[PDB]
Amino acid sequence: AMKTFDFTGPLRPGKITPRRAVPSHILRPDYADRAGGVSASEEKDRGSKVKVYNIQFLHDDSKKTAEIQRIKTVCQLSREVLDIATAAAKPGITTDELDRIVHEATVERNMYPSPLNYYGFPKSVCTSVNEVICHGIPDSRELEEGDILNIDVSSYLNGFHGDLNETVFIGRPDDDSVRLVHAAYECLCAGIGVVKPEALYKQVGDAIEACASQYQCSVVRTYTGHGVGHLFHTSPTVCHYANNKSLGMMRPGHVFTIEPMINLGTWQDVTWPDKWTSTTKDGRRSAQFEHTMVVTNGGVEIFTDWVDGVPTYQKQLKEWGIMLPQRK
Amino acid sequence: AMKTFDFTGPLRPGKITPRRAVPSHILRPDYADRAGGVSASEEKDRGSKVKVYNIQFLHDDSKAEIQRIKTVCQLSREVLDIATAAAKPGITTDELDRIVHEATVERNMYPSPLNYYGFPKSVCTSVNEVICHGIPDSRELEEGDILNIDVSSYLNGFHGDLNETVFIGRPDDDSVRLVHAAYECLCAGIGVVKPEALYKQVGDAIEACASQYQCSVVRTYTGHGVGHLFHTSPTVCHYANLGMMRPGHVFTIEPMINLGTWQDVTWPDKWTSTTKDGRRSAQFEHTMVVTNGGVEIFTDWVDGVPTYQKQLKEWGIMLPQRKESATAV
Ligand SMILES: [Zn+2]
Ligand SMILES: [Zn+2]
Ligand SMILES: [Zn+2]
Ligand SMILES: [Zn+2]
Repeated sequence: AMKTFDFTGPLRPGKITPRRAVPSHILRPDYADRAGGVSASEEKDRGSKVKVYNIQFLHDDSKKTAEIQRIKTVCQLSREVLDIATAAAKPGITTDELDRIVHEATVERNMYPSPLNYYGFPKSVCTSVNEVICHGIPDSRELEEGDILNIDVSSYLNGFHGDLNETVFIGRPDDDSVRLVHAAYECLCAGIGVVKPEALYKQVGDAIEACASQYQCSVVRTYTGHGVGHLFHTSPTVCHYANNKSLGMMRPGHVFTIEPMINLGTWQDVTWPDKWTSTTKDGRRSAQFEHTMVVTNGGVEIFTDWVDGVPTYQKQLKEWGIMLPQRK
Repeated sequence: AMKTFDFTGPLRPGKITPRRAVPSHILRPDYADRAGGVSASEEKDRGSKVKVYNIQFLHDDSKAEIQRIKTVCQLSREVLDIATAAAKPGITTDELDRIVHEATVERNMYPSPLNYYGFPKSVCTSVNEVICHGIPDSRELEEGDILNIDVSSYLNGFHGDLNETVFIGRPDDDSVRLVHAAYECLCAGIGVVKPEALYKQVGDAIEACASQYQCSVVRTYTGHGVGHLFHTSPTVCHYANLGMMRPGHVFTIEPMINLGTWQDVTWPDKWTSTTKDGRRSAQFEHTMVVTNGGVEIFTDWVDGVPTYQKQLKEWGIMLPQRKESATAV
């Protein structure tokens, strides 16, 4: 049957061009070369218990071959890639041009861009504009003054993935977009604040939703954080909303992302005919930030921090002298 | 991010076998070998006016575009018949995919669904609460199930498109009224097709007929133009309330009818659509042309008896009658 779809906001898809080639010498994850992009290892793993990584050498960065250190390495390299991409994002630049830059910076580092052909995703990075919640496909649309853009980078290197994302302003933002982007970052911080040994995974969402409500925003329910490591998506499932069904306790050596998607209107999402792009059902803007982290002996260590710990959108607001919105 | 999904009924995806190859000599549509299965012809066409085909040679089985369409439609009926014959309890939908693929290649045609926008199989096998676009999998068909097989074939530059729902083992009362309502809805829709009729009147008839069996109509998925392209204009909505029919318009009417709510959700595989409430869904489809005088379907059964009816008569099961806007006291 033929599918019909009505758009819920002003955004429309641009043209999508072919996916970029990865140099021969770069090692591929198992879904890279398969038509349809199914990951056999993920299909095999799904449902199984959360992995406990060995963190014996978490704090000896000379131990480069340790699983947890390979995760740290690919995460730090992915931060280099994401900072290149955000620096290039400006009014008049297409998201496909950002895909060129992320793809080339990733392969320059001898890494494979994880999104590329992942279950058939057709580009090397997700670029999500305005009402797009997540999984926007890089296309020929020029970014416009006043837009917000999330770039979600993930890379695969020596058998391990790293994953991170952030939202930045494209030109000077309006008040609602400032409130939304800051709310999304505060929500990431609220979630991470829960992380420590013996915390319950379900508490992450209680904390995020509490924070979101203080900025009059809602929390996306369909999409979640995830374990990441040898696999791109694995357990645990990390729900971002309150009173959720998440089972399980955090333990030292658990590796996962927290990546809340926060909306100015209702929490509900819809999917574009491309089968990937998710937007808000009411067409209002959505923003997201993401870190990969490990539960440590005493707390939590993020591997995907900004170089000075200051998020790029805050640097933009400080440059413009625009104030951070206050909680209610 | 990671996507979560709550299954709405009892069905679950099975394992999905590797992708089948098509013999070297068979002609392929543009999307066949392309990563992601995009079709450039469909992309270039989107928005353009409905194509009027030349019907001068419509009944000249010796003389052509309309006849190429008729041919692939008739051969596609054969394939669907071979496929419905094989559909028994214990048989897997992947086994059926094998049979359709082989039967289609056997006739030197390309199976249209294969790699269509990345669809992994050569045929859609939709079971029970699945509205459409079911992917053939490891699951064995079970006693009491209903199965829709949706066949589309590509041959000499044209697609033909048809589907029907059959029973797997002996059907309960509810599946009986559903499958029959779905078929009756197709007839109701076909019964509006003639020159100068409005495309919108199709859903008027379908929904009216659907009500009479205590059934709702799927709003998200529609009939479509078919021919050079797999999906093209017109868009043919199946529910109540743009364009007018004209001789030489070739399209499908393919009402998807549900026992519960009209609403649909989509599985993580990105294709399989089930009802939101998990209740059962059923569908029938013909390809047709608007003739000089009315309509003509190219995908009819060999004798015009729907396979599900033959199954019912052979099992001796009564056809549920319709039911009853106005009252007087
Ligand atoms: Zn169709
Ligand atoms: Zn990510
Ligand atoms: Zn992630
Ligand atoms: Zn069909």
